[PDB]
Amino acid sequence: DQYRPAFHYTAERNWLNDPNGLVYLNGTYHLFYQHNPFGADWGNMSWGHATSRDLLHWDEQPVAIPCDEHEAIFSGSAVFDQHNTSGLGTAANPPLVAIYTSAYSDAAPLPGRQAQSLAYSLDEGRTWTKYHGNPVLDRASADFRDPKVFWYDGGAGSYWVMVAVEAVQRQVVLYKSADLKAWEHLSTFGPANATGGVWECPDLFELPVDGNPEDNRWVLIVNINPGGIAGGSAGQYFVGEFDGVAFHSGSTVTEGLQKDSSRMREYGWLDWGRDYYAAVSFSNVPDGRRIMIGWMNNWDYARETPTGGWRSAMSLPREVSLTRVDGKVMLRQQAIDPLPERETGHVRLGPQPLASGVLDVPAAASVARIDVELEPGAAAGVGLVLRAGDDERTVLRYDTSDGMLRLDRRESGQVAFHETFPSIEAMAVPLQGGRLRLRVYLDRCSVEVFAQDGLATLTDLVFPGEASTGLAIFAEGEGAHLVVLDVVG
Repeated sequence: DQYRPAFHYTAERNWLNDPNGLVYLNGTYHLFYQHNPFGADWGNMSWGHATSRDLLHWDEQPVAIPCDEHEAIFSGSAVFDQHNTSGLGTAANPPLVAIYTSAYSDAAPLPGRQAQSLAYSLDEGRTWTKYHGNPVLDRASADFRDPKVFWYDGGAGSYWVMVAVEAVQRQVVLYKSADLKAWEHLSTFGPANATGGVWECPDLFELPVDGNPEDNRWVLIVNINPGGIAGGSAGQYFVGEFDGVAFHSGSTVTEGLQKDSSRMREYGWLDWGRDYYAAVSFSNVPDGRRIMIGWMNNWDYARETPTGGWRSAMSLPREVSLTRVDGKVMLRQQAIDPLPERETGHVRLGPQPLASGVLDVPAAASVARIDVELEPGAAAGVGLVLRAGDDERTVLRYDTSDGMLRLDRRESGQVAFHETFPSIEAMAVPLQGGRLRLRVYLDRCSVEVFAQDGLATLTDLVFPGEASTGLAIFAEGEGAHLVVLDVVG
């Protein structure tokens, strides 16, 4: 089990995909997820479930919502219905409610539809019951899915809002309800920005800009498959305002279906790597704190990823916020860190000039957090060599000629299991004060790069050998400096 992540969630056995139902209640974070309880391929979709107190150390639970002969249990969300608006619990014992897509089989009364359904728990997520009146919302569509529900209060009213997709239409549909059961259509958003795949797994939430509670925007999350900047599945976002009925985007670059690929780098990407999909947020987290987690794989090749009895991991969870630099509001995302100082050993390389060539770091690193600050200066390139062994390495390179940071995994290890796997992922990263700050998480099958304190992220799976633990800094040309490198494992 050489690829088992040490600090990313996996099921002990079997397949997972999209995170679902993310909710905090009474001190416990609940992670649900698309899961095949019966094998390592996609199928028999059911909501798996894990719990934690800290978003980092998870206890895998029984399945929460099982498939049956009539329905597979596709993606969705959960809310704490504290005042029992749904009537599914009582005032003294209010329900935790999952809103999920039923994908009906040929045996069901409404075969072939995807429609929205409820399940609920009266014991803080230990046991679950499907609502007898499912489905609660049906558009007679095979592709109406992935409801994300939140409470809204404003001039229009005070009610639950659902954001869901008509996936094939590449649109988000918004609905309201007083009780989670009877829903009324509000509006339809899109298509806009990235549209070269089906839209999936949306979310919609309000965030302050640069910590000013008077200056908020709404963020609409839309996942897409394929059609991502790096090839295959990805997440995008829009920044704007929600009036209680419709979302008004202030960051639309192209309206309608794309006409070509020419504006792709201008769309709002959640990540610039291959393996960050279906990211959505936690409900019921106090004081507006916004936490997301993604499925750390890509539909291009997830089935072939060579992990044996289990398939796929989740990303690190991220705290998401808004920031303005040079007048444009954009998302900032930083991992919730799994490697504290007290528990981990630490190696520092202090400030020094970098010669043209490779500087080895005296630390084997495969389960580690690397913080590095580089001043590229006049050099042509600077970066890190990650997960290096005799015939393997993953190269993270900042190119001063074009200002792009790239992760090249073409020689990273096992890559032949799918022709779409080897790749080089690029993102523009302006220097600040002439410097580049990177926080890089290495786990047994993954690299997560957070650049410039979360302005740009890049998440790629890798499958290196167990002996491929070498770490190095490199420069191409003279003139670069190392400000500091810290590695913790």
